[PDB]
Amino acid sequence: PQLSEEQAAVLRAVLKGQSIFFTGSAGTGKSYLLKRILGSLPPTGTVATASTGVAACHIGGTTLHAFAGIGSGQAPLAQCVALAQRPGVRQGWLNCQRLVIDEISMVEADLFDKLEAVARAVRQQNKPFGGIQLIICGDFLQLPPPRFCFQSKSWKRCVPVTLELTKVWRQADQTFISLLQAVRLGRCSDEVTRQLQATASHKVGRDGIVATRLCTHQDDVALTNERRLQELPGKVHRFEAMDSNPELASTLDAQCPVSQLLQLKLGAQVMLVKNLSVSRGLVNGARGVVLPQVRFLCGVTEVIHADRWTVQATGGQLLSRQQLPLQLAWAMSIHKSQGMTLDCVEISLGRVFASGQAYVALSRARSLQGLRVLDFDPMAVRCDPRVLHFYATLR
Ligand SMILES: Nc1ncnc2c1ncn2[C@@H]1O[C@H](COP(=O)(O)OP(=O)(O)O)[C@@H](O)[C@H]1O
Ligand code: ALF
Repeated sequence: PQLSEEQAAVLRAVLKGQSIFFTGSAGTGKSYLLKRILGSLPPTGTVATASTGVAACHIGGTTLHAFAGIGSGQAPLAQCVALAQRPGVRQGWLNCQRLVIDEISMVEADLFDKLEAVARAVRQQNKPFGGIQLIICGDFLQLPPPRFCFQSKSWKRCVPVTLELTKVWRQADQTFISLLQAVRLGRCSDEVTRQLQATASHKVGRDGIVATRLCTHQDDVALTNERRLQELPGKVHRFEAMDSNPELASTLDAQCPVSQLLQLKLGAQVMLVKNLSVSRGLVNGARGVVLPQVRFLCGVTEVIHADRWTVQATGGQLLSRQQLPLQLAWAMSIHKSQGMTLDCVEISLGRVFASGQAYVALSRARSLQGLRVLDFDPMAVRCDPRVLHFYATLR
């Protein structure tokens, strides 16, 4: 699939060597562009960062928290930069010349400046960002973190030239497309409440697949995913294989998407993966076992295997977990649901409020039939922060 003109504008400018921030509608094409950029930019200098576990596996690796070798905190630059200045953190900090980032919406502001001086102090250069080709990407109308990074003082002073993307590539029908922006900008008519309310009835989930529901908080999804599991009668089959070399919670927590324990039963809904398939990106599925041999849509069932999820712990050092790429569907968490293109989802709008959670949830659904909104979006669902002002001064 050839790139749009809007996209290829970004490609050439990063190839030029310029720090370039570009933003885009949910499904603008943003994160696919970095797939071409990372293929375009040359190993040895590129780091492939992001702000969640799930954002880094879509792209390359490393989750900012991890790569920087720090975890925000009230440690001034001093401890931070000294914590930045151990081996693995340094050696990796020094060699990079182009630092891609993704899902910048989530990174707090203070993290940026603290990350900022840290980048300079290690490299010793007093260029804007330690003189890194600093690529950035994300949409601030999706999930917040307060104080997004553009409020940070390093921002703009890093000299990023702001670019924009349009023509949403994920949803084909303009009727659905026009919907999200109405929600995105925080504007709800009935023709922004009734198209969906109408839909609530839908049946979603082709064959054996079920609607992967989305939730406001992480705990419900932990419970709701599992309650369904114990309910399903059959072989427990909870093999897992948390084969982590140390005994550290953080590696399987932040910096990778894994749970140490994968209680995969006989027929519960297994969703997501690690891409690396011509026909299977990150879609939900289930089937019989012999080695899960899981069937998702597309009608493609093959045998699934566990791999390596390399991580850099804080203060240097590398821990790695070796678990299966799959995770339990049934109810995906919404904050973990950025950077996702989900064919079939279902969400309850009514108690799910936060400058974005509305937008972010539905927008991750290709076509309207997949989206299984529930409780009427009686306005209030669509809340907004007035960050639109920043996108508004983008004359
Ligand atoms: N230039 C392009 N060529 C092919 N597919 C694209 C392009 N731009 C966007 N897409 C589609 O958009 C999806 C990725 O959406 P993306 O913009 O990365 O999500 P988000 O905007 O939420 O980060 C992919 O499935 C891909 O097929
Ligand atoms: F803006 Al995105 F996944 F990068 F919705």
